[PDB]
Amino acid sequence: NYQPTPEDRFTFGLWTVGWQGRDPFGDATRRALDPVESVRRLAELGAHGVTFHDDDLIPFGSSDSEREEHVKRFRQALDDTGMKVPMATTNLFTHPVFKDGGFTANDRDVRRYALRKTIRNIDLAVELGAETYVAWGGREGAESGGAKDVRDALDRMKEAFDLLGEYVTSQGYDIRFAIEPKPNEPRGDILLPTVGHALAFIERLERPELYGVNPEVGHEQMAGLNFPHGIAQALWAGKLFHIDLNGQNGIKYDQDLRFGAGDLRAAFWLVDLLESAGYSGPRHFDFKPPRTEDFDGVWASAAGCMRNYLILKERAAAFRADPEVQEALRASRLDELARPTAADGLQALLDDRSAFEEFDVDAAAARGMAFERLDQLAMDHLLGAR
Amino acid sequence: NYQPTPEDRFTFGLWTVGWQGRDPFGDATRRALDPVESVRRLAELGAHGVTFHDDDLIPFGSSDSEREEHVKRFRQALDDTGMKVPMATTNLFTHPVFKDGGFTANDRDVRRYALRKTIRNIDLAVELGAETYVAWGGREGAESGGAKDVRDALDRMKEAFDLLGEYVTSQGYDIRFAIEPKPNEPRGDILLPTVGHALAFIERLERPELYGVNPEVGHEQMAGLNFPHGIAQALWAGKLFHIDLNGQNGIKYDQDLRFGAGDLRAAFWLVDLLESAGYSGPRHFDFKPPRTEDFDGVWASAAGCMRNYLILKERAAAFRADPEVQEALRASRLDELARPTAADGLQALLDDRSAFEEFDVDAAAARGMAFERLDQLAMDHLLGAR
Amino acid sequence: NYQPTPEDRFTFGLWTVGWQGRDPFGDATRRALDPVESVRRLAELGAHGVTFHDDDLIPFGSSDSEREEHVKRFRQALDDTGMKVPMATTNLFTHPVFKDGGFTANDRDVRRYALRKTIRNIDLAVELGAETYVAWGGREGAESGGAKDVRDALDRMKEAFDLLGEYVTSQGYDIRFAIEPKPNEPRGDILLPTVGHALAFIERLERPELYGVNPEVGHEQMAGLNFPHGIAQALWAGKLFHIDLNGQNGIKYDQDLRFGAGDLRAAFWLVDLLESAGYSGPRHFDFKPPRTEDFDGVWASAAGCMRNYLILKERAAAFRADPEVQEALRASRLDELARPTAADGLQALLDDRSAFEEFDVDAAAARGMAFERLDQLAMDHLLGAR
Amino acid sequence: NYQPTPEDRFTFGLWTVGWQGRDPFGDATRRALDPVESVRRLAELGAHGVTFHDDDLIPFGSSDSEREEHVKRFRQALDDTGMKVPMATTNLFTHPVFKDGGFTANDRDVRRYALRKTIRNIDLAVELGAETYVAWGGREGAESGGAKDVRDALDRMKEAFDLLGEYVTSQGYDIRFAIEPKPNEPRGDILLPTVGHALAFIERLERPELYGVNPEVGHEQMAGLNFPHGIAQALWAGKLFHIDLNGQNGIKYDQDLRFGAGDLRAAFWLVDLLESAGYSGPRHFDFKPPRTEDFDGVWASAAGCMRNYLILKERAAAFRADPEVQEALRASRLDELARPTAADGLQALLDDRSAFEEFDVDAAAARGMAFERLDQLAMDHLLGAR
Ligand SMILES: OC[C@H]1O[C@@H](O)[C@H](O)[C@@H](O)[C@@H]1O
Ligand SMILES: OC[C@H]1O[C@@H](O)[C@H](O)[C@@H](O)[C@@H]1O
Ligand SMILES: OC[C@H]1O[C@@H](O)[C@H](O)[C@@H](O)[C@@H]1O
Ligand SMILES: OC[C@H]1O[C@@H](O)[C@H](O)[C@@H](O)[C@@H]1O
Ligand SMILES: [Mg+2]
Ligand SMILES: [Mg+2]
Ligand SMILES: [Mg+2]
Ligand SMILES: [Mg+2]
Ligand SMILES: [Mn+2]
Ligand SMILES: [Mn+2]
Ligand SMILES: [Mn+2]
Ligand SMILES: [Mn+2]
Repeated sequence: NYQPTPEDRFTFGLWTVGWQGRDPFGDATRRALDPVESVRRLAELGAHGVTFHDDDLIPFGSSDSEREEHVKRFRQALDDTGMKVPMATTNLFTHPVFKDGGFTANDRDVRRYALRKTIRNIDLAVELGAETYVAWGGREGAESGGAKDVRDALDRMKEAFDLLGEYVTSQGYDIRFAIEPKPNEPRGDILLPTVGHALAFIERLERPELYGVNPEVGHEQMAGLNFPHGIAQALWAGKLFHIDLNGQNGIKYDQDLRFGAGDLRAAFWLVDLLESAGYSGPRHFDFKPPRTEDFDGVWASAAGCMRNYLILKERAAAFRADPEVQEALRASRLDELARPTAADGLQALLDDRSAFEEFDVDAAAARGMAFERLDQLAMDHLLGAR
Repeated sequence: NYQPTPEDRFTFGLWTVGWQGRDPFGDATRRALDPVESVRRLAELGAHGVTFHDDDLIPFGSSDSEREEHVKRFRQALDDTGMKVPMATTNLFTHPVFKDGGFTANDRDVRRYALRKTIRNIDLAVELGAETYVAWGGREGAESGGAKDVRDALDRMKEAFDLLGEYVTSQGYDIRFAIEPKPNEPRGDILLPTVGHALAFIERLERPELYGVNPEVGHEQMAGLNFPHGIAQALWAGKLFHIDLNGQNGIKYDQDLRFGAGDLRAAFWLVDLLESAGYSGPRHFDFKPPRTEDFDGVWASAAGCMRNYLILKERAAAFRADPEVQEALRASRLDELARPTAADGLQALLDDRSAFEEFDVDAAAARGMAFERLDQLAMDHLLGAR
Repeated sequence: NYQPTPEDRFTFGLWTVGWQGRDPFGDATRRALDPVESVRRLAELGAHGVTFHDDDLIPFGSSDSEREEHVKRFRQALDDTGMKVPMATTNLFTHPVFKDGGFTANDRDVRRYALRKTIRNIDLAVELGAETYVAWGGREGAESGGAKDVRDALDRMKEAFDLLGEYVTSQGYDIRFAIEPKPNEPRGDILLPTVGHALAFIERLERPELYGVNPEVGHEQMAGLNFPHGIAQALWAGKLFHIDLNGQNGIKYDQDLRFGAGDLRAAFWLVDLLESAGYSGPRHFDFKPPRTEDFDGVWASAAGCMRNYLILKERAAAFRADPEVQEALRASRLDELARPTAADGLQALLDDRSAFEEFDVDAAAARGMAFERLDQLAMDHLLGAR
Repeated sequence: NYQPTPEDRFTFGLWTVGWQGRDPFGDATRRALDPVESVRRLAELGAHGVTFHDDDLIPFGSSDSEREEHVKRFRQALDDTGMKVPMATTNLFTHPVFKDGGFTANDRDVRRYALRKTIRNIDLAVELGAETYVAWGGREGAESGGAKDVRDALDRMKEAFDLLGEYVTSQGYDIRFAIEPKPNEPRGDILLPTVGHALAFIERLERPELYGVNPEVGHEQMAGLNFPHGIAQALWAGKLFHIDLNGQNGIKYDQDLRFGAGDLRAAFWLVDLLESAGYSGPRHFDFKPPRTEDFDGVWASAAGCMRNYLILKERAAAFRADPEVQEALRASRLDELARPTAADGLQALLDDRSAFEEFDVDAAAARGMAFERLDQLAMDHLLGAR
């Protein structure tokens, strides 16, 4: 039952199953994973491919020699499995040099360094087949109000992403960028804290068509926002280039639970949206097997990410396919929602007396929305109780 | 001390000092205010002007006759005081007809009604001198996931705001629009939940130059976001057409405390930003005197809004003017933040070996940001302890 | 399927299905319900009984005459249905007189009034069969720090509940009290904000055995707390006298969605706990049919409360009954958790060298908890995917 | 100005100024501190003393030999400075062995190990002068609902703290225990998540008089609770044995900013309470100099903790001492709050017709609380604007 296959486009970061378990209050509980072993174990679980930070694949400060061997091993692992690399990203957060950010560090030389580090990995990403290069500004932010002039920092961020856009256009690369928003942690407040903020920022960039969002379930939920809604806005904008899936129990530290845990109902409405909107990008899991687990639990947890998506996909598909649900949708006027409000135009609307002077407001007010019955149908389907 | 004057551009909604105290669990504790009395009492407190929902000024369902007398009284009150009306807005939330929204109700006739109601008040707003017409989609949203197709709802919202833009362009009006974001309440999740989401949405509108944001201190804080940061992003985008000021104690129901209460430090960093960025629009207070107060407390609470802004303005101005602070700002490299990261261009950056190959990363990493000393200087100033 | 029967002990407040839909930003969308009609419609849905605030049953300021007719009608409705009244409570929040609280108002005469109002309804509750009298201090609190001396207010609250305890002991009543915690709303912060705070407070009361908690799913979740955990602590303390069930989507205004909505997984772990711990009190639904609904949706929403509990009860029972789950429970050492840590006593523990000097820490550290596999089994069961 | 002296009873954990800056997404930015250097630098800043986890002072797995030298060096540093050690605690969270908790690990041998580790450090704490031994159950909890039977875990926690109580009674030690609550992180939900929960739990212990709370500003605020209120409840209960001070910006990861940052107004109301209630225990700072800082910033940040307390203490003292404030307090009936509600007893209250039958409810309802004017006086004082 619910066995993932490569056509489900499930991908995992190297840093996910590879997470060693060091948290703010704790030492590592698992040994470091050879990226080659992760490629194989993930392929045996049915995954479509893998993603990486530069520093996951090539340890920081590697010689050109050692860099080459690390890439070669990895490429060989991709060969014998067919594993794809749809996305890659830069580690602009771990090293002490980035303690005040990468692209928006107050120190200018750190900003130039960040760009060179990113540009080097773009090349590697493009060679491996990456279609999206993700930017997560984990360190772009502040704990205190005087430490960052946010308008100047937005200048520096626009200038960085404008340079990366100019670079990929000069190389004729096909790769596109996706900003991964996060509201906070490890900075007190992170710039571009939500999907909305990243989407707005992209529109001031020089080549906005090159940039989209990589939203993460848990990150929007850390601001208490509705992740299915934010995704619909990203899709509405045409900017859902990529997506990070995982679990989060409300507003607290970034948990990165396996997808399906955390807000289960939101997970259902999310899968329902991706599937019914025809999202065709990677279903990427940016999660962490809890440090309570050993390696067996790491792989069970990763298997759980895909299984929960597949179960949810089946419940949503049956929900939409149900005639009582289709009848409930009309009863709640979801079909009227898709109708243009005034396709007769402004002037016709201004003269329409049934739109104001003769609008029976109390009759329209007394029409129940029948939202609760529709939602119990969704609940019944989610729980298999139909 | 700290006495507000009209040049401080402090404005209040009729619905603020006029709030009667009915909350979800409680009946009203104060009698309804005559809008004329509010105009006068606010002018006697030093306010610049007032704002209104249509339904604050003209009770719902008024005859053309009674509408005229309500407007005439109001206009006379503005005459004898000089009170301005910089902003007006539509009540698309109180009446039962809007229980599923205005511009994005599933019922199409309610959507057309909402537009006619808005368009009627636009005319009145323009006649009274309003420069901004605010849209707050309080009812645009859902409590459950199946009740609203968010992409279709975004279609309906874009079509509504496109029609309002077409209307004001046809009348040659000067007024501009400002979306007032709110993440939730009274809907479980409200569309365009934050400043970011509203800014992004505006860029898909047909005449984006006509639309900006009216951010509210408390609303961004209900998503746990940094209001001074979101404001800097709005200013960076050129979209801070208007601003709502008040207090909020973290993530919970919309409190609308008087400005200064709630997150005091955020209030300081906010005033510091508006003043140093040269914001020149209204300092509008969308707050509610707590229902524990009588009319004396209503007016003391409103006076508190302006007083706290003025005290904070003086502390921030002294903070910036302090030489130790200017020295602390350089010590934290805030001046380096304003410098272009790579004004020598992409190619020069690619060949700069001091940007990567010869970048001493450990030396840059060991340079402390001196952020804590700068913040204690800000704290010392805020508390008058210098 | 999943049809509730009186033996399921489902109860509803009069104020739940009877909620008219007035919220902070909105007028009522439904007409007021005759309490008699609610008793009948709820009995036809399979409910065990009803609960009430005094002011739900007898309108405020009723003559002794009119009070009598309202009680008589109600008692007749209970007769022809067999509906029980397991719990009643006082409205110490709606009337303007309680704007600063009931038992902890700063005004002493309001405090004495609150007690008389409560004591009058205790009598009525006891006559109707109530076993629990619930106290919700909705108005006990403050928006600002100087407005309430919290230690003095705790004195006044202890003195109130001590008087109610002295009253029920003098009348020889069997009824017991249950404090219903809420962290905020409509006050900025409410005293005894969580289950923990109420449990602690009870231990300083004069007859602690008379007092327990009435925890509400949504209220603990408004503080971001784990409701199943808090319930286990209440059960552990022997104080789960009663329970309020409903849905809440994280930290925001009190939503009071129907049980099952909001945090579905928490709902599952809750039902799993009540059932496996043998809770035998009322399954009380303190929810609100969203104001988008008409009367048909009110009753569908109420039916949804019971249906979701019953579905969840079946999933949890099957989860516990599953041999793979019982094997997973042992694999995660849940059975070792029930074992006394040192039943050999302090001295034996002090001399046990396998407890410290010869404890192989790295071997114990390398034993995975197998928590993820256990949780996917729970997920599989919840979703019917076994 | 505002220079701390030992009589201010300011203490710091070794792990605070000693925090190296490793966070979930980042490597350390500062070198490890010699505990001896920290004792001296803190004494030069005016601190009263220091606190430690066992593993801060003696590195894990130290020989009896090396343990002795580490303790000897430390004791010598305390000698030449006069620095006190008022509190010590056990590290039951860092080592991988504690990944599922200490006292409530599912593995029984880990639970016995935890107790032996705690008991060993109790001895050392008592020898150094510690009056409070703090328990922080950082790892007591779960990420998923099936992983922890919370009632069994409460059994194991009561049995652990009962054994520690039996141990200190057998040795005739004077030291008392203080539970340090935290709602979450690093576990998804931590047992005894708030002050309320810990206070309640203490009352089921065998010798409750030996146990109090060590509340942390930021931890209650991570549940969105009012820290000054929770402290008043702890004081009301007689259980404020100790207190952790720091800053937190709302509901998010545990920030541990320096005291004064985060919720400044709450900091003011906190100092106002500790001082006016006559708290005489340590003012302990459990904070972390942000990893952006070098060693100069570490010490400036620590100096900021004490300075902000001292500034706030002066503002609160002047607030209380102000005659307009004392007049405002009476105007808001804070003096009536301290009066017994019904010292005439139950029967007199039952017969008092001015308490119900002849209570003019509308007159009492129309008396404003004058809370806003009182709060602006507090604000004016806090900002030095009087
Ligand atoms: O940089 C991209 C990735 O970095 C990871 O370390 C973080 O956990 C993710 O939030 C992000 O997707
Ligand atoms: O519609 C504009 C205004 O409506 C008011 O009722 C709400 O309180 C505000 O959020 C908003 O500024
Ligand atoms: O007073 C008891 C009840 O009052 C109701 O109005 C509130 O909604 C509930 O929180 C509470 O259970
Ligand atoms: O164990 C006591 C201390 O441990 C520290 O590591 C944590 O940061 C604190 O929350 C706690 O006060
Ligand atoms: Mg991510
Ligand atoms: Mg507003
Ligand atoms: Mg309730
Ligand atoms: Mg602590
Ligand atoms: Mn994450
Ligand atoms: Mn608001
Ligand atoms: Mn509720
Ligand atoms: Mn902390």
